[PDB]
Amino acid sequence: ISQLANNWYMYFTDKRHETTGKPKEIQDWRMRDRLKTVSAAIAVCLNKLEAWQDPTIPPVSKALENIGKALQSQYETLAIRTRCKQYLDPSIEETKKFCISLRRNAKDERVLFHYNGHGVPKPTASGEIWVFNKNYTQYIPVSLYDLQQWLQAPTIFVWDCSEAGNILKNYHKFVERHEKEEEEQSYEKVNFRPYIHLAACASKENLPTNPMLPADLFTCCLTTPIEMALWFFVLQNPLKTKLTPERARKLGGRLQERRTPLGELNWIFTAITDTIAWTTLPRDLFRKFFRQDLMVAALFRNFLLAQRIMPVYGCHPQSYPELPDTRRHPLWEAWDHAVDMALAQLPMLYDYVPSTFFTEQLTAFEIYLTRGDAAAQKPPEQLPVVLQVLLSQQHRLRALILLGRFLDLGPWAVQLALSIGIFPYVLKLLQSAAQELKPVMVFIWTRILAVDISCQQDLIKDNGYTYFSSIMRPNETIPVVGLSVIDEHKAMCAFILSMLCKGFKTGQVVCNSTEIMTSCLYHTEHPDNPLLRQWSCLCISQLWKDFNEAKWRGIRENALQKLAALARDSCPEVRAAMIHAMTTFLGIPEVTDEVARLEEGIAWALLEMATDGSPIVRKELLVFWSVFVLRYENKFLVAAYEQLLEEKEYDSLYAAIWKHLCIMSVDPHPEVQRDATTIVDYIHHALLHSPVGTQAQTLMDEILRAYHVAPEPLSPGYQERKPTLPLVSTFLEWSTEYFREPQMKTQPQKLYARTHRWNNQIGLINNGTQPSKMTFHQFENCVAVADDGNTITVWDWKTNARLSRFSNGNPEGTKISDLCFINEDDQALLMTGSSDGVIRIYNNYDSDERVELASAWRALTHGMVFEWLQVNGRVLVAGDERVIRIWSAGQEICTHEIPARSGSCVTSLTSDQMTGNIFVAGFGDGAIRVFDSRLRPHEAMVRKWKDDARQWVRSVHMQRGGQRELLSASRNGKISLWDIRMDQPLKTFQSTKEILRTASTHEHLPVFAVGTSAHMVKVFDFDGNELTRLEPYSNFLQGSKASPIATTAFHPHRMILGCASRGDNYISLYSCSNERVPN
Repeated sequence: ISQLANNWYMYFTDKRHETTGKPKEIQDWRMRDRLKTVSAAIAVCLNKLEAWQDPTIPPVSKALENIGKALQSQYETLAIRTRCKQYLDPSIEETKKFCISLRRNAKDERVLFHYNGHGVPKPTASGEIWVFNKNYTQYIPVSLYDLQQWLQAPTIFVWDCSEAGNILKNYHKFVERHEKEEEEQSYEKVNFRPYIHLAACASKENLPTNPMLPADLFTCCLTTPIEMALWFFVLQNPLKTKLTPERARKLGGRLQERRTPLGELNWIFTAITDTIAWTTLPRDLFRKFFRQDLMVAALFRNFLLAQRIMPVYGCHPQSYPELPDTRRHPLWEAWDHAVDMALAQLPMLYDYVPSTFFTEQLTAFEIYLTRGDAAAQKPPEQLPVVLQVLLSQQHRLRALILLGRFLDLGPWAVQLALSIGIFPYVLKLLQSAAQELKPVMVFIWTRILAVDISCQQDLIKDNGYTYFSSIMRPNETIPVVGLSVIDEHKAMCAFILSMLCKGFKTGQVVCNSTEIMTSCLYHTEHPDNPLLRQWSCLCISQLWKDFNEAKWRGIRENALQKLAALARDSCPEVRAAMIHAMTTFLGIPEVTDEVARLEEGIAWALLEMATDGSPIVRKELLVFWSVFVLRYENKFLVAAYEQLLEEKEYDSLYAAIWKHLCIMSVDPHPEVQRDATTIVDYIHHALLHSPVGTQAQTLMDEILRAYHVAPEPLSPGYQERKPTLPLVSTFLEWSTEYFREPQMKTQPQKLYARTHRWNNQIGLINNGTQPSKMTFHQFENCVAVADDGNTITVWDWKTNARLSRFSNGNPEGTKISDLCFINEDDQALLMTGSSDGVIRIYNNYDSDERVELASAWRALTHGMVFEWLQVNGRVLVAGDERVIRIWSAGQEICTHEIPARSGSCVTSLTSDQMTGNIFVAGFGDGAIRVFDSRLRPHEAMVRKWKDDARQWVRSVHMQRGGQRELLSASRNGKISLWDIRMDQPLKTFQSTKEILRTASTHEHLPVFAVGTSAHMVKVFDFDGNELTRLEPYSNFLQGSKASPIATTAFHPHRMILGCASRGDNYISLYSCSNERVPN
């Protein structure tokens, strides 16, 4: 009962049964417009402090030189690519010279023009700005038109002057002149198109004046933001620190070392400003300005600080792409905190104490995931901070885990992460030696590749293949760390590598240099991970798809044999994957004797698999044979002709393949039938157009020499065409969906019925045609009714609803042998066995138009009876063959095949529904045989009983659930009750003198019934005595022998009994009334 309490699954509700092929894709995210800012001109004009330098020092020209060099270094530290020149009190001639020079040196690339107008007068409310004159005496203006003719194509403008706003106003018209001007002309235009402005003041404001403030304030913001922010903080919070603003500036550390107070502050600043922008403006602008170029983004980021600081002291800065004001974004408070604490730690010779900002922010991200709008795909606020953290040796682990959880949400989150800029970080981390990361890295990369396979390129170039191959090696044990809920550890590596080789020959080559193939082959052989086996086969399939050196490598490691081992694997998805590996292998162009020998061996090995129960697998087999038939078309034409001639009078392998192709052109699953027919039809249309007109003749020669009533349902997603053969395989595209879907988240009552009289007609149902068989749902109030021929009706015996009517799809002249409800707990489905040997199972039995066909397979090869074990996940099928087959609904393969000894047929079966182990079959010669599944075949025979009268066994029931009670009715009427151990029947008594058509047994109540040959059903107790005799309403008179009872069916729990006679199609329902039995 430990096994019994562990193995009790449900058996036809997997992705491979609610679909069979992929249903229904990313939006652009990478950075194409990659253009650098190459060079910078820093024009200062002067003659409050500047550039952290005191002017007015007795070497005044030396101070004016230092103000230049300071600005040069300050700009160089923002975007070290840009080369920067400073120009000190320039003459207008000099300015035109360098501007034209700048635009020549940076042909087509962005350029920075900085302007410091402290010593000259304010720009006029025209385009003109002021310079010095040659001789360094007078102030000359410079109109924008001339400047634009110097600084033509992409440019950034920095204006540290008063009334800068006017410069922005009248710049647009001066452009439109040039634009039309340059449009007037046959030569190449001058573009003027991409210009960007950053100004300190608005139209009419004035740069501030008071001391405790430098003159170059906006320059301070945009070129030394951390020092300026520390300074500004000491001004605004002097009661938090007893420091000079001059001293905060000189905070110990280094800007590009996050480990020092200053560097940490810089990093926190970057995170805060980045998220501020991410929040307050749309993705378009965010990506175009804060992600395109280092210099541009640096200045916009620092311009957010400018937006915060400048209006404290008057003017409000402007910017050509106009950004919202951003002044009071709440994150600034965090900044102040992070600043305060850092300043609080300014001793000197002790360990520095990092600001908690980052772990606090990641915790905010965690909560964002755990609830709320994350399900509604509102973008997280923290994401840029998480990206920032990925650097931190300290916090990167939690950041990565949270990122993984974010990406698990679905494809949209991968899209979002990619566009914010996750990609380079997760490429860089592939270099880290830390084994903590490896599993998180694997998960992240699978979720990325599953939604944008172009990354396969970068991964191959940045040596990712070695990272994941090393993780997948057979002896490699990876440390589980964190909330690594995912147990599918290496199989993800297999999937990653498969995607590295999908398309992408260069990936196929690189990976064939490595040990990948060998590891995949190893995982095929050794047990316990089905996903790993699957994706190892898929990896092989993609590893050699059109790469000959890889196919030869596989042969060198006998890949083909190791793959053919899996022909009978536990898991159908593995079987399909293996078939797809073989189908890709087919193709070696030099068709040597060796090569066709190998491919014939393949086809031989897979020939076995034509019988397995999984339509997924048979569909892949037909794909493989599509390809294989095209390869050897000649052999198949000869075999197809052969079979025609051998049907008229009515090379070995190819005949068997053709035979199974024809068989599968009737496979009951519609998709399998469709594929198999199209193959056969292609070969026939090639045999006619072959140099054999004999064909058309022989084909025509052979041609000359209560059914189909309701709609038959079809497998989910079935298409409809209006044949080009080589068949498209959907199995990889389907298999890779897994990594786009989330993966982390009553004794007294017995004696009532033993006494009372079953005469109470609870209901009467008018079926379509005369019922053959029926069965009752354990819990739901519905009854399934199989007609004569191919029809099924599902009624609600309370309210007589007719929940559904659909046709079982039997061929004409074949009836339905039994019905089972399976998975009666939580997802009920309907089984049907057809005399022709096919089992079908239906997914939404209780709804019309919503009814699907989950699976369907031919259970008997060359009617039938079948018993369903839910405990065991088993279908025992016996028929006119000398074998009782046992199919595992778990594997969809015929797990066992026991031989029944009798040359006579098997007429019915049962087993105990709780151990699921031993079953009993009645036979046509009167015999009854009990077998145990556990044993050897040929020793499974455990007990033979043999009717002396040698009379057909109508039925045999083991009502487990109720009691250890085994009952067998005979055609003549003797009803024996056996103990499986002992030699003799416990009891045995006649039920009717006339012929016994039906014999039901109730599962819990100790009562059974028999339908007699003359329109009567007698309901007996297990001790012989009859609890009632009954005649179900019919048009044929009293005991008219022209309507023998066709079926008798107990409800499993309720005290109900159902009857249907032959002539009528009325299903009568009875239950106990208040009379007793005289007894």
